[PDB]
Amino acid sequence: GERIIAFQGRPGAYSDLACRQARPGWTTLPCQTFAQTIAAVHDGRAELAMLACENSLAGRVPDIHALLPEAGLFIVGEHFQRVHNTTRFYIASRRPATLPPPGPGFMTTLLFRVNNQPGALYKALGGLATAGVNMTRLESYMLEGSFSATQFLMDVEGHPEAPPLARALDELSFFSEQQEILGVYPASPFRRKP
Amino acid sequence: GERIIAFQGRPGAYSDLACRQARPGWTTLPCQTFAQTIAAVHDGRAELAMLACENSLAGRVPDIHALLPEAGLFIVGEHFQRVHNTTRFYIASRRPATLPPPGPGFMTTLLFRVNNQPGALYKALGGLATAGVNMTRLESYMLEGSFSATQFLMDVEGHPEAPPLARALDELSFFSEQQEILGVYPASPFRRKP
Ligand SMILES: N[C@@H](Cc1ccccc1)C(=O)O
Ligand SMILES: N[C@@H](Cc1ccccc1)C(=O)O
Repeated sequence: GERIIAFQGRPGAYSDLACRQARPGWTTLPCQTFAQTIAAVHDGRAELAMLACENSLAGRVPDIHALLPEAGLFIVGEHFQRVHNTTRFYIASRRPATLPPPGPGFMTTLLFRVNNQPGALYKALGGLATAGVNMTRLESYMLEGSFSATQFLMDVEGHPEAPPLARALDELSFFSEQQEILGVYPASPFRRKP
Repeated sequence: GERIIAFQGRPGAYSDLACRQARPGWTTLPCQTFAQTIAAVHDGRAELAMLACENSLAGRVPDIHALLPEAGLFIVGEHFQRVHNTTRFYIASRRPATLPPPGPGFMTTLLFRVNNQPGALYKALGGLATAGVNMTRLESYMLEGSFSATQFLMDVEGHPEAPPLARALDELSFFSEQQEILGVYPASPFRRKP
């Protein structure tokens, strides 16, 4: 799949344009569904997938919390497209052997679980607060067939192998289970545009 | 609109099935879009709308954070449907004159904003933890054209006029902006033994 990026939709669509902006040069592979987009990467028909993840006003985005780790994928980038509604996307590859070399400008997406008791999330976030680490996304998910715990996806500033994030995530681990890095990637300059 | 419930999708869809489960004997009103679904309730073509909100495995749901309050709607119920995957839905009406009467067995859905600074969410959740209040959903959203604050949706056990939630919500108002009760409704028996 070298230099192919899959997206959900048709040629010329906004998602196609997003691919062409985010990954110049690359050949885009239109797919009808989210599952097909992830399959193309899993199966080697494409190197990357472009997945819508947030909208500022309106939209339906795929829920990736289960499917993306099941497919063995990993987030290597983000993209913002302002159409105003702003659509944010994740860019995902097959899982790399190593994380990017640490330095400035990174963000991290992770998954973790906490139990369904008051203050459970709060205890897991305490290290981040004390370390002065800024989060930028947090979303809860039901567990199938259970209400005794909740899964979370979190986007957070920094790189997991560097301060200040590393020590803060050590504390999150103390008060959660099933901690998994779903991506490490450069934060878009869109976030700092005047 | 009396005894009519609108949903997004084609007839026969899982949302249609959810309507038949949740409101037996009601007439269902298929709508192509999310905007059309909420408009039907706003405009009086339907008394309720069935809106998908979460999936345990996978799915696409409408993002309600902006359009639902704009349409003057209020969440009066929840529903769960098992299809390997569980889909949860909100059931929304035109905003009532008064909240439901305080009593046992309620949950509350709210919106609020916090600043994009470390520990801002953590400070807002401290009161709920101190009060022994259990949350069951939390989801962040982007504000259009600003990265200085983040919008949240929260589902929490209790009724806003009854302890322990009442005092906790009062505290939350000193740690957030634009705090809004979006719904107060019975917790489904699906969370216990249905
Ligand atoms: N950035 C703020 C608010 C926030 C929390 C979590 C997700 C998104 C925003 C914080 O880290 O507390
Ligand atoms: N119920 C736990 C975990 C949780 C937090 C937020 C949303 C969903 C679950 C708490 O209140 O801390």
